[PDB]
Amino acid sequence: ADLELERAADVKWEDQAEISGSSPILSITISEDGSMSIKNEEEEDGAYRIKQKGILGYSQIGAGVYKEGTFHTMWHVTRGAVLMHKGKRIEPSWADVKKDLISYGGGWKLEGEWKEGEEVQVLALEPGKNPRAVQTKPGLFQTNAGTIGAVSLDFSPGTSGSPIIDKKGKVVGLYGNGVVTRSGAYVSAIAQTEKS
Repeated sequence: ADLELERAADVKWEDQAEISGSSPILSITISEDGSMSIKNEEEEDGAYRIKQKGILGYSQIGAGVYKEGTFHTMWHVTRGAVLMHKGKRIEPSWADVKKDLISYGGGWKLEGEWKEGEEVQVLALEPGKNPRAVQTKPGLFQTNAGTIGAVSLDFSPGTSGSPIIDKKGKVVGLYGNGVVTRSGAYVSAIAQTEKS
């Protein structure tokens, strides 16, 4: 399929979300003169949206993180497809379908490791919404897969792959799929594997 990357935000902790719970991530484009704010309301390191080309235009299907020569996203988002940035092809290099992970241009570079009790920020890239840092306390949960980290934030469908950041600005994982845990909690998994 026709899959495009659109850079949305820096991978950094947002102080305002600590104070407030939430904070928009506003980026300024310098233009050929005027400053303006990026407004996704309207339709290389960083967070990106993954858009499919429709007849009606581009629709966001997920999100991911560029770091250390490598794009990182969810298997179920791209399902192994080649991605496009500005006419360049980026081809998948590594996947773990059971972890729901896929990297492009290299092996897994993400190195954050969430510690139980500590707060994190989801740098959420909801379709048609500006980025928002959302500060949250994830939990340890039990699943038929085993033990997962997970957060009790339910974003809109195509936010999956948004990075989850500790206070050092490390990516502790990606905003994964909805699961009902042992216990009956409906939660989103922190999708992560080890740096290779």
